[PDB]
Amino acid sequence: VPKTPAGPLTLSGQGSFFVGGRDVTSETLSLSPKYDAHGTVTVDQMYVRYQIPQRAKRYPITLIHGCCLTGMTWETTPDGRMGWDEYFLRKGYSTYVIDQSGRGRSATDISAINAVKLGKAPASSLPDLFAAGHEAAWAIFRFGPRYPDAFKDTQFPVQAQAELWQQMVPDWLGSMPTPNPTVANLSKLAIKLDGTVLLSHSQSGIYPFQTAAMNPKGITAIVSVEPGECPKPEDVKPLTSIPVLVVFGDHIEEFPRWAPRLKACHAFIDALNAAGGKGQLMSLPALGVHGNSHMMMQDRNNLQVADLILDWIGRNTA
Amino acid sequence: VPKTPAGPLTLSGQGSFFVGGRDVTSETLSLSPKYDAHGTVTVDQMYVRYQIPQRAKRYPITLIHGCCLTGMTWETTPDGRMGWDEYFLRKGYSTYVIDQSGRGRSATDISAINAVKLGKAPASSLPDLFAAGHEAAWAIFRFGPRYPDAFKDTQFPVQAQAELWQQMVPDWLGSMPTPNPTVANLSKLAIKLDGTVLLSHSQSGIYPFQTAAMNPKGITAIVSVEPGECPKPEDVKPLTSIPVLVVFGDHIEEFPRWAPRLKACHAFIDALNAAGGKGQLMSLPALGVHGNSHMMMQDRNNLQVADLILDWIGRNT
Repeated sequence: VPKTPAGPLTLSGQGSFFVGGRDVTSETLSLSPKYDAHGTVTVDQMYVRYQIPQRAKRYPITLIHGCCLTGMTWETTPDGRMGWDEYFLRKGYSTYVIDQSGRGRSATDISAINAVKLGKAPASSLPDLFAAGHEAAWAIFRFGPRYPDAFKDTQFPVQAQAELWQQMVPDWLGSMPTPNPTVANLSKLAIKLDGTVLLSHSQSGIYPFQTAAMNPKGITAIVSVEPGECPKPEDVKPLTSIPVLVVFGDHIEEFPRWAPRLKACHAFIDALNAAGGKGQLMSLPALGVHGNSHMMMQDRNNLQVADLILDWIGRNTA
Repeated sequence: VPKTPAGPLTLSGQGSFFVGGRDVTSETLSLSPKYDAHGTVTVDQMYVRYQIPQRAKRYPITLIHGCCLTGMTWETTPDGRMGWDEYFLRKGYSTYVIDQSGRGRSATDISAINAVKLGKAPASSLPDLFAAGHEAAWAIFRFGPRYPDAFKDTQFPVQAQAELWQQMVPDWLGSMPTPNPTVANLSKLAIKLDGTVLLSHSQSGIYPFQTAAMNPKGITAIVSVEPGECPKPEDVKPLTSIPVLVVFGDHIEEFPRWAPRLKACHAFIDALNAAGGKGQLMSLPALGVHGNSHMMMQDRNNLQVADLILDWIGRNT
């Protein structure tokens, strides 16, 4: 467990930009005369916020949030502590923190909603949208067996559950293609940067692997935190030159949502190693680190977890 | 026009948090078995990202975007130049950059959309939504007479129009009450900070004034860039102790959307001053600064404009 770094942070640079997007001509952009109903919008683009420390390490880390959340995932924790974005910067890595296509600062297309409101299209054509309620999220994140009872050993700062709920947002995943548009945008970003470590989480767990299969250029390594899906053993050949780290927390066994995902990720990692690649499945409890939730980047020992990941990145980007 | 500050930037502090929110009960959170349809969500909270320079000035600046955009408004310009967030930090001001309630990283509620999809609610229950197309935005922002023709003297980096379109997003304003939930959240933020300058734009132009009418505590000064509405002249009384700066750019008179707004804001400022307040309407062309678009924080002379505003803030704080 590292001491939290104190004092100021100096950055060589910072900024924001977007990757990708497609232009759509719509007839239903507006219900009022203040904004034209017929017009062209850009959709599917990906917001990127970058921060560059002094004398940055060769490969930036791109941080990719999962469901029901935005790039806030990686920023100050719900209880006010340093997050992984700031910690990584303090450790000398440039960071590229995205909002997935159709999430956060990355535009959606509202045309179908307005078409239904205007009586031009049926309710069945509304987009497939969802939001994770507090009670559902408690169990998905493995804070305890069922809301509102927490595991006594959880690392998540459950006293700050209200703040976690504040950062959760509706999810448009189901209304976009698969692979999600973020996947192609991550390839464009990796190529632009000429080498980045892709770090994903949960719903976006599979994204970096899909990006690498589409085009391996610029993908230095992949870190996936509790992915919803790992690649199939049959997907390893295109990945054998990209080191992979998959990280799982605690209280996995008692949740049917999660136990099979850990097992499947082992099948992937083992297949990857057998094919001549380099994969590791880091199960925190096996390292003597207990109680981590699905939101391990926000947990009370989040910097201990970050150090394990950064140590691995340093050994596999060498 | 100032030289663009060079070299690294040092942060004493940085972070993110949310203000506000309300918990609601839904029965339409999901149409799938992966997520429960019945549950509680938090909506109307406001995302806030802050950066604190060393030896920060006493009063932070809170930057509040307008329609069809997010806090990206204030970040790197579309053509890659320093934005006002970074420039203000380099000038010694702590900055708080928000996403309005129901925009960007600030959650919307999808329950009504899903209720309509499930047949539980009529289609009129759908939220009132809009997005500004490229063609519409060109005119709203006053880049030229019609898309994609630019005024010869525009300060906007029109070569980066595709990048500007990338930062534009759907707007849920019309589906929230008025005053928008952002207004009460700005009051909470101002009180938390114990004094901030509120700087708003266009759709949010009126917000700081609505905030101050709700509760003046913590509102040190107000800067409104090309507001869509200014307070009525009859409503100036509650604002007479808060210095106010309203800024307008160029090519106003040829756009019927904008000519009346400049006029109405003069009526407000004059009424405010007549009532004992302190208001200024800064028209850039009257200062010899020509060609600014509605997106003046992203224009090629954006640091010249920033310096005019910061000089005013310094004199009124």
